This record gives sequence, C-alpha cells and structure tokens, in this order.
Amino acid sequence: SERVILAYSGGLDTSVAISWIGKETGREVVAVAIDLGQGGEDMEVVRQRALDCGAVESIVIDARDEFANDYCVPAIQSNALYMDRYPLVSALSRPLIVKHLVKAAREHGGTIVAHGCTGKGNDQVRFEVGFASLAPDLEVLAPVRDYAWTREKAIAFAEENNIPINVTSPFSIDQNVWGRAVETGFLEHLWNAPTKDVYSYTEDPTVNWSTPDEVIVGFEQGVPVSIDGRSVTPLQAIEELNRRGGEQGVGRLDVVEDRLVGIKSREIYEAPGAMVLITAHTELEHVTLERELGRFKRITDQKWGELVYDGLWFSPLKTALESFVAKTQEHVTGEIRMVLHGGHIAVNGRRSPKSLYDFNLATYDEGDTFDQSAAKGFVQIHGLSSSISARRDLQ
Amino acid sequence: SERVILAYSGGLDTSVAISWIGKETGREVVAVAIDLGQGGEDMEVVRQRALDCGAVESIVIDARDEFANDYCVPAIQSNALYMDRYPLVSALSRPLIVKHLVKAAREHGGTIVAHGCTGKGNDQVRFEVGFASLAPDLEVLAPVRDYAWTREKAIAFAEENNIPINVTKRSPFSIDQNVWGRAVETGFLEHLWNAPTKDVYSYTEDPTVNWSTPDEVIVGFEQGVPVSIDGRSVTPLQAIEELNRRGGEQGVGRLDVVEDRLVGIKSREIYEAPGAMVLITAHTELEHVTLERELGRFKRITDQKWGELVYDGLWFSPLKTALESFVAKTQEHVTGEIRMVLHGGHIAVNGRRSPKSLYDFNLATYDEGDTFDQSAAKGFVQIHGLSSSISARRDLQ
Amino acid sequence: SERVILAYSGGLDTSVAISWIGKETGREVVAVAIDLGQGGEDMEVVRQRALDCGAVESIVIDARDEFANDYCVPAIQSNALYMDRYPLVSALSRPLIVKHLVKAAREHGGTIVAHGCTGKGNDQVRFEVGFASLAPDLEVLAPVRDYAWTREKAIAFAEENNIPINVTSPFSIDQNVWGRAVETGFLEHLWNAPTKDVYSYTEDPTVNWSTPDEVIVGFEQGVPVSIDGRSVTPLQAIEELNRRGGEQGVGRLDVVEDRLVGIKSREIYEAPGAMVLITAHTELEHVTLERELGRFKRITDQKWGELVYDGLWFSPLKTALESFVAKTQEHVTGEIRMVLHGGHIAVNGRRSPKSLYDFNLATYDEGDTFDQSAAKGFVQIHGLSSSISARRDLQ
Amino acid sequence: SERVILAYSGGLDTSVAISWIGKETGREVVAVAIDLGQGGEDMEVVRQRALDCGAVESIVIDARDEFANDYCVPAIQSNALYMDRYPLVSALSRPLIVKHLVKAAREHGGTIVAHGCTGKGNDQVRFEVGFASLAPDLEVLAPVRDYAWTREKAIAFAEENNIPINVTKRSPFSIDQNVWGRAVETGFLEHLWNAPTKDVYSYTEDPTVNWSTPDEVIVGFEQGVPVSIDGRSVTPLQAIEELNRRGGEQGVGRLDVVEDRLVGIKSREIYEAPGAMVLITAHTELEHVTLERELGRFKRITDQKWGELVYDGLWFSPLKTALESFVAKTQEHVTGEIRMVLHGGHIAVNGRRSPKSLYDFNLATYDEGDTFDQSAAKGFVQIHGLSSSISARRDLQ
Ligand SMILES: Nc1ncnc2c1ncn2[C@@H]1O[C@H](COP(=O)(O)OP(=O)(O)NP(=O)(O)O)[C@@H](O)[C@H]1O
Ligand SMILES: Nc1ncnc2c1ncn2[C@@H]1O[C@H](COP(=O)(O)OP(=O)(O)NP(=O)(O)O)[C@@H](O)[C@H]1O
Ligand SMILES: Nc1ncnc2c1ncn2[C@@H]1O[C@H](COP(=O)(O)OP(=O)(O)NP(=O)(O)O)[C@@H](O)[C@H]1O
Ligand SMILES: Nc1ncnc2c1ncn2[C@@H]1O[C@H](COP(=O)(O)OP(=O)(O)NP(=O)(O)O)[C@@H](O)[C@H]1O
Ligand SMILES: NC(=[NH2+])NCCC[C@H](N)C(=O)O
Ligand SMILES: NC(=[NH2+])NCCC[C@H](N)C(=O)O
Ligand SMILES: NC(=[NH2+])NCCC[C@H](N)C(=O)O
Ligand SMILES: NC(=[NH2+])NCCC[C@H](N)C(=O)O
Ligand SMILES: [Mg+2]
Ligand SMILES: [Mg+2]
Ligand SMILES: [Mg+2]
Ligand SMILES: [Mg+2]
Ligand SMILES: [Mg+2]
Ligand SMILES: [Mg+2]
Repeated sequence: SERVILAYSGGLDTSVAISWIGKETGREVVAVAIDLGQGGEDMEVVRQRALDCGAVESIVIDARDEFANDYCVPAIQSNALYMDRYPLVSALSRPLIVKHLVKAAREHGGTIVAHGCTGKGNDQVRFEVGFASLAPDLEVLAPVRDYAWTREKAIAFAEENNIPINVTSPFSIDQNVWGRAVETGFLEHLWNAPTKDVYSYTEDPTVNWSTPDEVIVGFEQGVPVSIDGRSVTPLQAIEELNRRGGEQGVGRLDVVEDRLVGIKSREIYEAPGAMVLITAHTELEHVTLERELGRFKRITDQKWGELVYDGLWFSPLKTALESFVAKTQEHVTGEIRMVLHGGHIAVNGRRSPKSLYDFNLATYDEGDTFDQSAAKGFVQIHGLSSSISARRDLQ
Repeated sequence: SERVILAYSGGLDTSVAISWIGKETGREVVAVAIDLGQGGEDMEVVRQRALDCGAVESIVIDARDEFANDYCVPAIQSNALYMDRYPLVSALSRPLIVKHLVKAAREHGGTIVAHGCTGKGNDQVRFEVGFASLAPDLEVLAPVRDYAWTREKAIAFAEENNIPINVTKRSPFSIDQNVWGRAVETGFLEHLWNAPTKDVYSYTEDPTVNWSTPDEVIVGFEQGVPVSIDGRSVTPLQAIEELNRRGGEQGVGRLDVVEDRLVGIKSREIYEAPGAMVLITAHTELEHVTLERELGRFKRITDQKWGELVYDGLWFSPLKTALESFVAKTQEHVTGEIRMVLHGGHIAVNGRRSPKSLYDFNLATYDEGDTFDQSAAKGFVQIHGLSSSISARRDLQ
Repeated sequence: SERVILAYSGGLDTSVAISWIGKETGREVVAVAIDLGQGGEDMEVVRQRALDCGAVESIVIDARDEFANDYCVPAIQSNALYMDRYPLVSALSRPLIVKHLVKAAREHGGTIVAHGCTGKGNDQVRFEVGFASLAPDLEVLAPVRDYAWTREKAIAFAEENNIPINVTSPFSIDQNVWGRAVETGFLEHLWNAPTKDVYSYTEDPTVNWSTPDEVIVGFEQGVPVSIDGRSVTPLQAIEELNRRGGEQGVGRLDVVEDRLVGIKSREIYEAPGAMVLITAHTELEHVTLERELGRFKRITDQKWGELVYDGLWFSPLKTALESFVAKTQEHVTGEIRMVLHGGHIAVNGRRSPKSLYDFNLATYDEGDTFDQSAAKGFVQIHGLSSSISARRDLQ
Repeated sequence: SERVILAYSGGLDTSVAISWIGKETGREVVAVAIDLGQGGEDMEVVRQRALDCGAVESIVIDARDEFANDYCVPAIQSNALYMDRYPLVSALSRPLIVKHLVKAAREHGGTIVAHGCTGKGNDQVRFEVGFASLAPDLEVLAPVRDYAWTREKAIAFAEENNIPINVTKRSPFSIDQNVWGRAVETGFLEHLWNAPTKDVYSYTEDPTVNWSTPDEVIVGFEQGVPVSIDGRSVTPLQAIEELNRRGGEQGVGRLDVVEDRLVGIKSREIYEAPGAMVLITAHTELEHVTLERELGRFKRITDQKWGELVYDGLWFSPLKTALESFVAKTQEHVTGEIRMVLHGGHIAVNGRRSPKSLYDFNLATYDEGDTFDQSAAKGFVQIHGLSSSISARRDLQ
C-alpha cells in the first residue's frame, strides 16, 4: 500500500517523524518498535504513542530472546571487544532491528523504511548497509540526517500540527539487555571523569566490601547454558549476570574509540553480564582450544568485532567467519568460576569434559608423563632458522 | 681456560651443580648472577656461595635498569599480553641473561654455558635459542634436563663431597620473580578447580585491605616510554617500582592463567604483575588517543605477534627485530597522560590528555562548535556498503 | 597379531626394511602401497616385491580418486601455493598415506607403523604428526632415521639375507598425479640451472610456437567439474590439464623454500594441472567473492598452505579453516578461459551465473548505473582519520 | 593571487577546463604537468597548450627518477601485487602528483587544486585523500565528477569561446601509462568473455614474435634496491626501463585482471608491466634466499597490506608509513643476484647468488659434507605435533 515503515523508538524525534514523513511523502506510516530489554516505558505505551502521533499501524516486536540467542551469543563466541574494550552494546542490536523492519515492510506494504539516526554516528551505517543487503528495493529515509532536521524544527512542527508529545536530563542514553551506553556533553572532554549520575546498570564498585560474589558459568558448545549449576537460556544468563555483576560494579567501561566515520569519540558503557560472559568464554577457550588454533582465533575474534562495529554484520566475510567460529565452538564446553568484586572479574577455577589440559603432562609429581628427551631436539630445530639468520647478520 | 659459565641463581641445585660440573668436566666454573630485582638474599651472599662451592670466579651484574629500559619498555610498547592475559614476566628476562652470559664467556675464557632449566618448560627454549643466535660456538650444558640433575642428587653430592652448603627446606612453591612481576607454580594449583589461597601472593595485598582508600594515579609517556607519575619525572625502572607498590597495595595485577606452552602442553600459573599491568593498560589507552584507526587495528595484530615471539624464545629472531622497527615508528607520537583509579584489584581509566591527541572535540561534539560535515555521510555509507550489497543481491538471486 | 604395518613404496630401502624390521622386532610385516598415480612399475609388481622380500601380507590401495577429491580439491580451494610458489606436491599425499596405514593397522592387527622418511626432511613430520593425531596407540618406527641406516648397510643386509632386490640415475624423484618433485646433487648449488634431463611431466616451453592451447575450466562450488564444456571428475580434470599444460611447458617451478626443520633447500617441481587449476580457481574467486572477503581469504589461503606444509593437515586450525573455506566456496561457480603457451598461463575470459561483476555499474556506456554523487562524501570520510593524523604530524 | 592549480595532463578535457575554470571561478589557473615517462607529446608542447588555453603559468616537472626511486622502489620492496595480480601502475604515481601539486600551490599562490578524475574510479580517492593529508587548507575542485565536465561540454565550450585548441578524435581506449606500466580500459573489454586483441598492447610484443631468442637476464639488488643488470650498474629508473624493453620484447608482464575497486565495484582492466613484473619477481626470489622463514611468512602479510593501502589511496596514511619502517629493516640483507629467463610471456627463475645468503649447502646436502644433525628431528617432531595430538585425542574420546 506504499507505506513508510519507521523504526520507532518512542522518543520525540521519531514520534514527530511519523506525521512529518506523512506530509513530506503523502504516505501512511507503520511504526515498528523492538523490545530489546531497553526497559523504561511499557512497550504498549510506546505502541500507543505512535498511533496518537498519526501512525496508521503500530506494532511491538518482542525480540529479547532472539537478540540474546542470535546476536549476543555470536558476540560471546567471538569474544567481541571492539578496541579490546567494548562488547558492541549498540552495534549488535542494529542488524536485528533492520531484519524486523524489512519483515514488517513485506507484511504491511512498505516500500520505504525510515530511521532516526544522525549523520555523524556509526548507527546510520549499520542500518543503511543492512537495508541495502537485505532489501535494496526499499527506499531508505533518514529524516534526521537528510532533511535539515533540528529539535526546534521538530518541536515547531509538533506545535503547528498539535502532535501529542512530551517536549520537556543532559544524558544521551542507549540501553538494552546487553548493555548501556551514555553520552553527555561533560564527558566530551577527555580529562573529565564520569560522575555517579552517569550509571544505572551497575552499583559503585566500592559497595560490597565483605560480600564478593563467586559465580560459575557453564557453556555447551560455546553457548552459556548454566549458572551455579542451574540451567538457563541465553537471555536468562545475560540478565542474571547483569544483576550479579552490576551489584559488584562490574563492566563499567570508559572508552576512547575510533568511529568508522573517521573520528574518535569518548563514551561510557555499562555491560556487566556481557563482560562476565565474554571473560568466561575466553577462559574456557584457553582450556579447550589447541594453541595455534587459539592464536589464529584471536585474529578472527578481532576481525569479527570490527566487521560488526563497521555495519558489516550481513557481509560475506562476517558470515564466513561464523562458519569458522561454529567449528571452533564444537568442544567449548565446561564451567568457569570467577569472583565478581570491586568492579573486577577474577577467574579462579575451570573444569571441562573436553579439557585439553593434561595434569600428567604438566605435573612434576609422580604421575609425570612428559618425555623430556624430546626437548633438546625440539629446541635445536625450533631455533635453527633464526640462528642461521643471526650468523649471517654477524658475519 | 676453557671455562664453564654458569647462569647462577644462588639456589641449592645450581650451587651444588658448580662443584658437580667441575668434577664431571674437569673444567673451571665461572658463576654469573644477574640482579633483576628478584630480591631475596643479598647478591654478595649469593656471589660468595658460588665461590665456596668451587667457582673460580663469581660475578654479579646489576641489570635492573637495563632490564627495565631495554626489555620491559619494549613489552609496554607492544602491550605484550600472552594469551591476552600475561605480560611475559619470566620470558622477558631470559634474553638479557643470555646476553650477559655470552659477555661473561668472552671475558673469562668460557667455551661452555650452562643453565638449570627443565625439559618441560619454556625457559630452556629462551636460553638455548638465545645462545644459538648470539654465540653458536659455545657448547650448552643443561644438567637438569640432560644429566638428571635433581635436588636429591644435589643434596647427596654435597654430603658425599663435603660441600660447605646449607641445605634449605623444599618450598611448595616454584617461584620466579623480578622487578617486572612474579610467577608462582604449586602442586595444589595444578588442579584447575583449585583456587589460589592468600599464601601464594607476595607482591600484592588482597584487594579488600586498602579498599577504603582508592588510588588515583596519572601515568605519563613520551614516545611510548613511561616518564612520569602524578607529574613527577621517573626512570622506567622507577615507574615500574612505584606502580608495583601502588598497584600492589590495591591488589592490582593478580593473574590466574591457563596458558599454552610452546612445548605443546597447557599449564596453570599464578602471576603478580601490578606495575606491568598498570603500564600496559595506560599505554594502550594512550594509543587509543594518539594512533589513527587503521594503524591501531593492525598494531593489535603486531602486538599479539610480538608477545608470541618473545614467549616462544624468539626475542632475537629477525621477525621480532623487524617488528621493533615498526613499533618504534608507531611510538613517535604516543605522548600524553592517562589517569586511572586503582581499587578492588581493578584498573579503571577515567582521564586522558595529550599534546599529540587525535581526538578532535569539535568534530565529535553536538554543541554549537560542531565542525563535522554530515553531508558526506550518505555517500560514504552508500559506497562502504556497496560491495557487500552486491554480494547480498547475488546471494538472494 | 602384533604386526608392523609398513608404508611401502617399492624402493630399495623400504623393501629391505621388511625383513630388517622382522629381525629387529621379531614381528611379521604387512606392506601397504598406495597408488597416487606415481606411474612407473605396475602396482601389482610392487605388491609382489614386498611378498618376495618377506612381507606376510602385501596390499595395494588405489587412492587416486580419493587423493584428487579429498586432498587436491581442498588445495585448489585454498589456492595453496607454499612460498607463493609450490602447490604442495609431496605434502598433500602424506596425510592420505597416513590415513590408509592406520586403517590397514586396524584391519591387519598392526601395533606398529613404519615409514622410510629421512631425518632432515618435512615428510617425517607429516607422517609422524599424522600418526600421533590419528592413532597415538601405534608405535611409529622410522628405520631410515633412527637406526644408523645407510644404503651400504641396507645392501649388505640384503646380501647377507638373499633379499631379491635391485641394487644397481642421480635424480631423487617423487611424483603423483598432482605433480612431480626432483632433487639432484647438481641443483643443490643455487647458481646451477636445471637441464632438460630433470623434466618428465612437461615439454620444453619452446615447443608449440604456433599451437597455443586455449582451455576453459569450469567449477561448481569451488570444485573443478568441466573442461571445454565436458564434464569431468576432479581426477580427470587434473589428468587432462597435466597433459594439456605439460604439452605447453606449463607448471615448471624452481624454488628455494623454507623447510619446517629450519633450513632452506632448492627443489624443482612440475605441476602443470595443479597450476592451471589453482590459477583458474583464483581468477574465479575474483569474479565471485566480495572485496573484503577476498582480502581476508588471501590470509587464510596462505595459512592453510603453511599448515599443510608443516605437517598439520589434521590440526584443529586446519580443520576449522576448512569450515571457513567451505562457506566461501558456495558461489565459486563459473568458467575461466586461459591460454596455455610458452610455459605460461594467461587468463583471457570469465563467465559465471554467480558473478559479482556488474557491467552497468562499471561501464561508462549509456547503461551506466553508478551514482557518482556518493563519491565525494565517501572520499571525505574514507580519508578523514588519516587526514587528522597527518594534521597532528605536521603541527 | 588565489590561483587554481590544475593537475594538467595535456588532454582535450583538462585543456578546455583551464579556460572554463577561469570564467567559472574568475581565478587564474596554473597548469602543472608531470613527466612520469608517459611519452606521447613532448612536454613543452603540452606546457604551451595550457598557456594557449589561458593558463597564467604553465610548468613541467621531470619526476621520472623521483618516481622510480621513491615510489617504484618501495613497491618492489613490498612485492606489491594488488589482487596478487597488479603492480599498482596508476596507483603509485598519484601520491607523487599530489606532492608536486601542493608544492606548486605554495609557490604560485594557489588556494584551490583541481583534478580531472571521475566519480567511479580509484584515482579520485588517491588524489583527494592525498590533498586532505598534505594540504587540507586547499580547496579541491573536481570538474568531471562534481560539475559534469565532459568531452562534449569541452568541445562545445572551446567552439563557443574561440579557444585555440585542436580537437582530437576520441580513442576507444582509456589509457594511463608511465615508466612503471600501462593500463588499458576499453568498452569491448567490459564484457568478461571478450579476450583482448593485439591492438590493446603497446609496451610489449606478442610472446610469439621473439620466441626463437629467449632472454636470460641477471638482476642484482642491494638492500632491496635494484642496482645491476647482467653485471652492469644501473639507477632504479634505468633498471625499470631496461627490463621494460627486454621483458617487453618477450611479451612479459601482460596482465588481464578483474579487480575490486575501493568504491565497491569490480572492473576488468588490461595491464602491461614488463619491467615491474621482472623486478618484483626477482625481488621475491631474492627474499626467499635472504630472509628467515617466519619473517618471510609474516612479510607476505605486510606485502599484501601495503599493496591494499596504496591501492586504497592511503599512501600517506600512518599505517603505510609504519609498514615502511618494518620493510626498511627487512631489506637490510636483501642483496644478491637473480637469474631469469624471459620467454613466452613468462618469467622463469633459474639461478640465485648472494653474499647474504641464508642457504647453507652443507645443512641441505646429502653429500659427505652434510652437517645436519638428524638426532634432533625425532624430538622436534614429537613436540611440534603434541598440541594437535592432544586435541585429536580429545576429539576422538
Ligand atoms: N528498539 C527500537 N525499535 C525500533 N527502532 C529503534 C529501536 N532502537 C533504535 N531504533 C531506531 O534507531 C534509531 C537511532 O536510535 P537512537 O540513537 O536510540 O535514536 P532515538 O531513539 O531516535 N533518539 P534518543 O531519544 O536520543 O535515543 C532510532 O531513531 C530509531 O529509528
Ligand atoms: N637472576 C639470574 N641470574 C642468572 N641465571 C639465572 C637467573 N634467574 C634464572 N637463571 C637461570 O635460569 C635457570 C632457570 O631459572 P629457575 O627456574 O629460576 O631455576 P633455579 O633458580 O635453578 N630453580 P629455583 O631454585 O626453583 O628457582 C636457572 O637454573 C639459572 O640457570
Ligand atoms: N605411494 C606410497 N605408498 C606407501 N607408502 C609410501 C608411498 N609413497 C611414499 N611412502 C612412504 O613415504 C616414505 C618417504 O617417501 P620417499 O621420499 O618417496 O622415500 P622412498 O620411496 O622410501 N625412497 P625413494 O626411492 O628415494 O623415493 C617412504 O619411505 C614410504 O614409507
Ligand atoms: N602526468 C600528470 N601530470 C599531472 N596531472 C596528471 C598527470 N596524469 C594524470 N593527472 C591528473 O589525474 C587526472 C586523472 O588522470 P586521467 O585518467 O589520465 O585523466 P585525463 O588525462 O584528464 N583523461 P585522458 O585524456 O582520457 O587520459 C587527470 O585529469 C589530471 O588531473
Ligand atoms: N550513547 C549512544 N547512543 N551511543 C550509541 C553508539 C555507541 C557506540 N559508540 C557504538 O558505535 O556502537
Ligand atoms: N613459576 C615459574 N617459575 N614460572 C616460570 C615460567 C612462567 C611463565 N609460564 C613463562 O613461561 O614465562
Ligand atoms: N624430491 C623430493 N623427494 N621431494 C620431497 C619433498 C618436496 C617438498 N620440498 C616438500 O617438502 O613437500
Ligand atoms: N585505464 C586506466 N586509465 N586505468 C587507471 C586505473 C588503473 C587501475 N585500475 C588502478 O586503479 O590503479
Ligand atoms: Mg533511542
Ligand atoms: Mg585481540
Ligand atoms: Mg630461580
Ligand atoms: Mg619414493
Ligand atoms: Mg598470499
Ligand atoms: Mg591521462
């Protein structure tokens, strides 16, 4: 029916965009809001807002389990830490939102999709490269980037058209079950430290002095499946570790990162459950993956994180890396014990039915099975090519 | 006089090895003890012990500053973390010991060098590849690996040959320590479900002890070298020692790692490296402010490779040497200060400043001073996504 | 029955080894000879020789198709060129020989396997790492390396025990359907050029002046499946291109390579079919694989070739790379036209039903669909981070 | 005087662009023509044409040696082959043109630089990223991409404004050539099942022509720089030109490539680069003789990355610059001679010699002089294979 399908968050800009897009294009607007565990307002209140702001149809998709299962678990399996710091909090959800917006377009006669991203962020890239890969036939509208859009203009438009919207905190927040990101003007200066007011997912790391939390996280083929012996879904694992890590101030990040669009920016993140899961998963790989496979997998972990940050979730390199990763995870099964305390994650135990750790090869005790007679010859040949090079250097 | 040059630590085993090597080879032994900040017994007491055990010469080399400057600083510049966990505590010192043992051989007429490493560790590799690179003419003697030299054989030899040595009780800990960090291996910790207890720690206090007084510290670098702490100029050795103290008081740098040995097996070790972890963390944060994006992405690859080379006994290899040329160029503008809070066993960055910053407030900000030209973005996104879009179209066709 | 299973090539050393191993160990010997297309003597003549030299059982395994399908085709799919020169001629067959020797051990009550490799080559590594991965319970005997073995000693042993064996050319040859390797004393000097006598698989590149051979090689999901429109099996593809490439002197290689055991050595190879197949497969990937996937796949191609050279065919990194490769090959389907002439392979045509080449995006003709309005903005942001770095450098 | 500095090739389009830019901007134009060995019209004829078309100044820079020394030699040292096919013919010259255009701007009071690249090629990127790095104060004008400047608009403008220019017939070939190689694009070859015909070639003869007389050539390097041919000393430019001639006579360096443009599309191009391919082939062979194994493995990674950076318009990027520091160290011992036969369009190596060789005859040989200690091999194999053996055991358990 030649609709515009709007990725709808419930905020001022996308709410005004509904009738603004209607006027600019002459088309009806279907609002699509995704529950990723962002909390705050009930999703029905968001759904209703889009209707009151002129959407012909307004839908909520509960994608929390899908987000955990199909986006967060892959990030865990590639130990994804952008800059070796950031578990891709905002980046991971964008391809999922894209997927559902395309699906909604097929269902509701949409020929255009729209998003409210700005022109100096990464999110525009993640949305628009995604749309171009999944549905190039759809026109993509970026009203906030491409149409001389300002808050004042949006508010003036809302006033002129009696749009029922709240137009009344200096924090720019993005949160979901995987983590929370905070931008504020004060923190754009790199010598300014964050204050307690920036935080929500986590308690101050000083709170629980005599009550550390020791937790055991179990994985089966790279997927988190248990906490302290209790079976859990991936969403439940993330939520429980968000709570337990958050109570210990774990996962507070303060990062200067390279945006794909050419600039550095400073951001604050809270990602307690994510950091516990990625740390544990890494420790389990050290127990279950052979040396040279592990060395190379640190390269593919890094590449994967870059691809997803760079808006290339749907790229063929990312997809092929997933086939590599799936094979590596076959035996990544076992339990990792960590103490959560003081904002810190401290591993102190591992066990695995797929362990490559061999006590008898490692021990000096009576059970020692390592044949040391091999070592002299190994060292001689291991060192030979660089020895020959050194001789030449010195000649 | 065709001497044996012994890498001498002062321990019972290598002490009795001096006398034993003398009888078994008929050669004179020169003991060389290197001060790397291992503490323990005074070096002169160590030096004398070798003499009393039959060494014809016994020397001590104070290499603490050389170690910090020429080994620890390179590790900082490559953010060296083996397994992404371990800043190479025991690995770093080995090439420096090799260098000095070779120098001692040339000066004291040595034709044989000896070490006390075992046959299932990495240190044998680091020593012997080093010797093969720096001085292939020297024969290498490894009594522990190749001639079954044990504590028992040593205690027995010293009693049978009336060697004036005091036999110390056996420790449950296998410990290697220097100014850069401390490594602990115990039988109990060979079981991966056993957690360490407080008795394995020495360099660091439990995080709970000084919990009430978090320590905010500023570390300054110039061209990738640590040069100041809280505004005070320091040498690299002083930087390491001060941050060992301050991080140690906060329980920072406690590591518990299952690592891949080059000799094909996994093993579990405890490390304490408070100063090293503060320096490497701060250095990494400073590179995020001062190195361009794609240079940074590739340097994480070379950082990893460098750590592997040094772990694998390849400090002197031509790839390691060539990576150092790459690293030196990258460090030219790695100058600035990083502010961190040490608390709870954790290092928390909360500030950066740099006269070489690539951060541009006006390009990043949303305030009135915003200079970012957003008109470029639509086109950038179209072309950045185009090759994968074409691939997707083919996939779906 | 506590047998030794010998990897049996039919030569002097392994023939004498049969009764020598029998005396040294007191065990019966099962000889296992693999047909990899090495030609020369009929395989039955080889089988019979082992019996006459004292083997209790002697078997021939015809593994030519298996070698092509399961070892050569993976090498094609990773464009495997060691040193960017050598398509792993001798390296590829070793894991296959290992596989069949282990199988024979299970069938014939073998507790020991034996091979005739020397101590300064790569082949000992490929055999023994393979045995250690597939069957660590088997003792591995290396009589030629570990038992003070010399040709004179072997001949003296044969004389003393009346072993019926030929004990009478200075070439050290290893050949199979994938290629031919030649070692000779004269060529151990790097300023010595090879003479015509070193060659067998290929004609001199000067022969066919006015009769070049244009060939079309077709692939389906990375597997060679046609030549000049004719369907072929992978073995048939290799054999036909060996012939056609060989007639044009294609695939003559002269390489200084790094052995895993620490030394450089000089070797001559003939690999006409292999080089045609790998060249064509590479050209087809340039047509069918997206840019950044191709850039990364050149890294995995190199790593794969190193792993196989280094005796790590069965390693978990190699196996995981195969999962990566399998995904990349999904659309590597199409035909590559090349001229074979003068020792050279010259591509001059491609076609593919899975092509990523878009004529209309590339052309300047009337059909041009490239939107150039995007380019200014792309260049501005692509260049921004290094521009900012340059500004800092210059300040 | 707020001049426009025009990267001037001498072609019809940019010639009329001079006059057109003058009227459209009211600014004076300075034309800068760079001699990179493109041949064709005499540079002074080119220089004069710009003046006749209204340029206030017209200069010619002979950059042939600078190009060989500072751009082609780095490409040789990184064995630069884009797609593992293309030695960057057109990509290499762009940063050198940028440098000279910036220098000309400073000298002649230019505030604007202009180029004639299109919006779907790589050259726009190489020019504009270059300008943004070297001289961000300069405005960049791109008439072809941004102001619809075409041949037709040029032929029309020159007739309407009485411009004293001779209008040459359109070529079916889009050609870019310099001393390093030649690139040809034709409509016919935009179809991937069309083979090139003899008329697309110029730098090289058909391989059949001189088939009866194969050319054996020795190329010598010193620290990775080509310095001799058949014993005769040469400059890098002389090396390139001589091997262009000798390889060209044998049909060497004919390339036909489907490549990935940075702007997201594939395209098909023909190249002729006889001298470049001989030099890069020889340089690679020499590294196999003079660089240690693991250094060589990693350098194939940096070789690939360097070629990508330069293709992608990132010659001036800090990763490229840092890789150059890595490369310089690797080249220290890349000294020696490589003997090849040029014939049949093919380059066939058949000899190497080097005073810095890592080849050791006695370690390799099976003759009586054999020095390889085989007793080390069994142990090496046991430990080399151990981690994958343990993994296999777990897999099978
Ligand atoms: N949960 C969601 N469901 C649907 N669309 C979403 C969701 N989250 C984000 N988006 C889309 O992503 C765009 C960018 O997200 P964001 O950076 O959160 O901007 P916003 O929500 O529009 N403004 P703000 O109130 O500042 O967060 C939004 O404009 C929406 O179009
Ligand atoms: N500071 C040093 N100066 C000289 N040689 C050293 C030094 N530290 C270690 N070595 C050498 O390295 C070998 C292995 O180190 P280590 O594992 O510390 O052995 P050890 O000291 O002999 N045994 P232990 O008493 O248990 O520490 C020693 O046997 C010495 O040969
Ligand atoms: N086709 C095969 N079937 C079985 N075993 C084989 C085969 N090819 C090689 N081998 C084994 O691989 C070992 C090394 O191969 P090679 O280098 O060919 O040595 P050889 O054949 O024993 N001596 P030579 O006559 O010089 O080739 C041989 O000794 C055999 O044990
Ligand atoms: N030798 C040179 N000296 C100066 N500027 C150059 C030179 N070669 C190329 N350029 C610049 O690079 C741009 C693109 O190169 P090219 O593709 O050769 O364009 P053209 O020469 O204008 N068109 P054509 O006549 O078809 O070759 C040219 O328009 C000039 O601006
Ligand atoms: N505060 C925010 N809204 N941040 C959104 C982006 C977060 C992070 N910089 C990313 O690119 O993924
Ligand atoms: N406890 C010890 N002595 N450890 C020494 C070795 C430490 C560490 N595993 C290394 O290889 O460098
Ligand atoms: N002439 C030979 N037998 N060569 C066998 C080995 C060939 C090659 N150097 C490899 O390691 O694979
Ligand atoms: N025919 C041409 N003018 N080609 C110029 C570009 C050549 C090559 N594709 C490059 O990007 O460097
Ligand atoms: Mg929002
Ligand atoms: Mg990493
Ligand atoms: Mg010690
Ligand atoms: Mg043979
Ligand atoms: Mg390669
Ligand atoms: Mg031109």
